[PDB]
Amino acid sequence: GVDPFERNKILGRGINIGNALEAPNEGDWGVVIKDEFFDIIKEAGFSHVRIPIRWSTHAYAFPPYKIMDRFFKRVDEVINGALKRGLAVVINIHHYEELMNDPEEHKERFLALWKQIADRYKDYPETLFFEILNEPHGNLTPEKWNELLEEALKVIRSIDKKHTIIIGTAEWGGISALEKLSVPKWEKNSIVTIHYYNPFEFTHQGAEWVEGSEKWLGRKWGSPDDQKHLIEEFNFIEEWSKKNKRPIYIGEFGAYRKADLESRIKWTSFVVREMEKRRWSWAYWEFCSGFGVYDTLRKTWNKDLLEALIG
Repeated sequence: GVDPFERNKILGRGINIGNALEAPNEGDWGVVIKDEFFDIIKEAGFSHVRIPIRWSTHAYAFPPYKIMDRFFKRVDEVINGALKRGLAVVINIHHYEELMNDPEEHKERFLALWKQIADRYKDYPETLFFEILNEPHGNLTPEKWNELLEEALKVIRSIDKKHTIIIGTAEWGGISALEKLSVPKWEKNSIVTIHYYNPFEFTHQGAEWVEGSEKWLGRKWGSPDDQKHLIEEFNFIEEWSKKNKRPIYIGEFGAYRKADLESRIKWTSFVVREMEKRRWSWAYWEFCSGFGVYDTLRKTWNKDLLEALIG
């Protein structure tokens, strides 16, 4: 009889170790998760780490869709590395693109991946959280996601009743389809996650993977209007949280390094203040890459950005 709001409180402040295991091969996008990263993160004050994992590229495409031994092993090493420092850990299925493009064709493989993950970690500590699917979008519409997520809940709950499950929104995981999200009433131990990157043109200016983002380079953030618009979107998330009685986790939020530094600090610091006012848990995107707050080579945090997060 777990209290999902207490689990959310336990999750608390976190950071994403991105551009690592969610790439095709860990290291491909710049980050290889070193076990030493966990000492660095816990010592700076964080409560948890979120670990994006592209399981779909490390499991057979044919039944029984088995996850490859070596990769499962690597994920184990990362999860335990985090747990050894007393960090809570969030794992998910990240970048399963074929599922987004043809959900019915991939549904059973997707559900088979969760049966295997749950099976593997059902006895791990209460501080391990299962995030169903990162940023549903495309043909996996909001309407479809409500049914798919319930099917995922069922496979997981038939194996594990101890761990809190984290459920995102469709249309890329932001607030645009929050209004359409429904979590089944029978499920009692889940947190709803939203990725907050608004204004998108500010946070993703110049991101090489976003078509036409170059046009937003130079954009700043910090006006009272900028702040009021953010407050109104958080008030929208919050009233939805109260009407649906589900805890809130802002699983990603961050501004790309190409954005001018002062704006990045102001935006990050304001978002943190406003999420804390609402008692939400959250995870900064991300630890040491294109949106990084820690330089792993020089072994140094951007102190002001870290201040924004933990201060």
